[PDB]
Amino acid sequence: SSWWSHVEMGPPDPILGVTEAFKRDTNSKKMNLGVGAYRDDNGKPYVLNCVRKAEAMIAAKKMDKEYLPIAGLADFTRASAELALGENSEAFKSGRYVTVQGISGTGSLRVGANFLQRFFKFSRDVYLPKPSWGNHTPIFRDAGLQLQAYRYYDPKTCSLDFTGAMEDISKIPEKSIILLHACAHNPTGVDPRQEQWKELASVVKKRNLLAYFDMAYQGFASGDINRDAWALRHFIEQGIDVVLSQSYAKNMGLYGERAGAFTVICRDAEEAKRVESQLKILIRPMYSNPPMNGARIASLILNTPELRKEWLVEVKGMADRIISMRTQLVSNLKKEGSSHNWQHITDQIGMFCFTGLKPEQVERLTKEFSIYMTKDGRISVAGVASSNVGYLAHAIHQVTK
Amino acid sequence: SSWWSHVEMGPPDPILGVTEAFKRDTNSKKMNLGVGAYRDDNGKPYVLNCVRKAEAMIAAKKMDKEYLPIAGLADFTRASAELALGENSEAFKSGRYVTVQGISGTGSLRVGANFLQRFFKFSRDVYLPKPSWGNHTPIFRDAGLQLQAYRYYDPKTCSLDFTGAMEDISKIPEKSIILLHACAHNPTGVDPRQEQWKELASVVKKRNLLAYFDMAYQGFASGDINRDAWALRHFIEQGIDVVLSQSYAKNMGLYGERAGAFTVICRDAEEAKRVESQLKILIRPMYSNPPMNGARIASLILNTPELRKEWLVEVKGMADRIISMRTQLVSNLKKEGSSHNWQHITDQIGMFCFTGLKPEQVERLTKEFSIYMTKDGRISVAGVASSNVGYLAHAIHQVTK
Ligand SMILES: *Cc1c(COP(=O)(O)O)cnc(C)c1O
Ligand SMILES: *Cc1c(COP(=O)(O)O)cnc(C)c1O
Repeated sequence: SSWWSHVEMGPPDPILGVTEAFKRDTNSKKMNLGVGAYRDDNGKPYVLNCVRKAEAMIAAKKMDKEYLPIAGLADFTRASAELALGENSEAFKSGRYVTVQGISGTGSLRVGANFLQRFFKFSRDVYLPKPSWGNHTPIFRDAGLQLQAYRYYDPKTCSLDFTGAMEDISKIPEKSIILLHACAHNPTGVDPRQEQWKELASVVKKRNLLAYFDMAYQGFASGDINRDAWALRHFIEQGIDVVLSQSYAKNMGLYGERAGAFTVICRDAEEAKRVESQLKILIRPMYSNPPMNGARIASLILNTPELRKEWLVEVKGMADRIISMRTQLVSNLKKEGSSHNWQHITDQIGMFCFTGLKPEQVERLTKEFSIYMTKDGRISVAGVASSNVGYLAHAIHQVTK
Repeated sequence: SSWWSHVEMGPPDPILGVTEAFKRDTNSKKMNLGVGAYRDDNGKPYVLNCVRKAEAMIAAKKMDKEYLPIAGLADFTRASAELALGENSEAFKSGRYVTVQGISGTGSLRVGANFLQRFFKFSRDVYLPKPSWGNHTPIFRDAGLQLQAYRYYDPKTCSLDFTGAMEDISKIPEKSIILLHACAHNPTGVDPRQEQWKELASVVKKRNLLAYFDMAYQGFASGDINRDAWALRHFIEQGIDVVLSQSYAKNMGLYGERAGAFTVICRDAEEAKRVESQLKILIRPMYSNPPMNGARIASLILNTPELRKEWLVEVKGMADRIISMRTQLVSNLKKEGSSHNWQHITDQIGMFCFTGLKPEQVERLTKEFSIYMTKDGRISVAGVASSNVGYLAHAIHQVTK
């Protein structure tokens, strides 16, 4: 019947827009700098070698497809917490942590979000940085929480507005919830330094806030997995009990397999067992049990010395390629005879880059060079390759000189 | 910190409670009739043959791990809609339907539930049969819907309470939501007959109710995929635009891979396009995109004539196995000299069977014969084997004589 007559067509996605437009375009010189996934030097999706190995191993075993437990694969969840906290870490050693398998980063974030909605009696506000990953808004909003914001990115220098963020944090009502990106901020690429994180911790500790870490790029950011979780660790060390979402989408390139986790740092193991129980009660009516393929794969790798050694080599290779590209892009702009400062492009970490380009410059980049990106000036370094970085440098100079 | 000091231990689950207990038992003759997943004549998990074929094909192809669209894998949703509606189905040829991939049946039901909450303006009430799958309550409840019920199962005869149901349904306020199991009712095993379905459909049309079909056993119930979907079809042919949830967990044995779909029948292809945009919007903030493994396999099977042909043979194979055990259970009861009426056991369809045993009888079975089942009298037919059906019939005789 006419049950759905009142349902309107939802707005379009800009990003998707960017991609379709890239598709039509008949310039063979076209570049898609909108891509939100890694790409190798040949502009192709990259399936890691340790992943193909883990896969063949699973195959070789004729494993069943039986339902996994609500909280996920135990070998997987433990390994995840281990990867985040560190092996000789107090939180880990004493087991006061609770880790659940989620549907990649997103579902992990979502589950935590609904956890807070249900049990965090202290507040309803979630502080997100300006700007933050697009999906962050509706996630917390649909879970039924309210959104607020703290200054983070600085448009004048395309770096961190330390002054502005401290000021804002110093003013957040005690017991509020603050969301922090562990590394490789998305979408700017701007991450605080160590001294700056020390400061941020003190104050977060001070005003007694609940820190919610979104760790979607451990290993993939600097190529060092310890280095990448420094901020998260420092926070716990300082006695701050965080909450965290992990995703294996990028670091292991497990994109569509959906492997991730959500962890809660509790006072002790007792309480952790309590928290785990409510987490299961919350998860069951959402999807019952999580998808097994991706967890099995990540598990084998973290838990099998030979594959893990190899994994570390590969992730480092991915970060190295991106870093090189950033590197090459600046050096080519100097070579084109650009007189503007482009250090931010190398100061920035991870897959995304806030170029600082204005909307009119971006329109021109599109129309004249067939370089497709979002109007915010953001670029996905993954779309850059040895074979096109020159051209790209060339076009930037041209729309900016 | 003490953030979670007020979070209490969640209450223990009973099903989990019986297998746990079943595990600790030393009786060599013990049986687990609490299992919610198919088992072979050997009490082992069964990864279908076609499934194994599908996986190596997938492996030979060297496919990537790139994200799937938010709505899922196109060949999987198309294929999935075809199987339910039927190939020369008006509704299917006309394109007036919308199918989205979910995280198995549970995930699909949840997405459905959440869509109803958002856009079904006519009512927040959801009518569940008495009884229904345990997970159905929290599903609708966490979504934000109110729960109601209708009579369905006659405890006096262990069959359908057709009168109580019709009476009850007649009375449901127009435009309310009614949840229906397509076939193989869980947990009773009680399904209406074709004639009773026409009658139910005629009242459902009348009252202008929104029917929500939960289809988690197509092909798995009778062993015939058309027959198992007759009711869903009849309602549509009756001009009833339903909503549906599908699961590939049992019919394909995809359990832990989590493959399923949610479908909405709309007035026309134009209206569907609109309903599809709102589902994507609701989905992104839940888990971004679905898990690829299960869908890949399932699509390949549905899509390759040669594997579909084998799948059919295999699923008949499974339903046949369950029919046989019910038949055997009955006949062995007769021959032990049991005088109770056990016809319900054969009249019932599916992997679950409401035996009519009383808690005190169930208790004897456990302590004395090591037969583990739930106190409500529900037995999972998958846990019965050609080599224990004999032991089962005798024990039931001893506890009921
Ligand atoms: C990629 C990303 C995630 C998680 O993505 P998934 O594919 O769901 O694992 C979470 N947060 C940020 C900031 C991301 O960039
Ligand atoms: C099995 C089942 C489902 C779906 O199970 P999933 O594992 O989530 O696919 C839904 N409804 C009923 C009544 C079932 O028995």
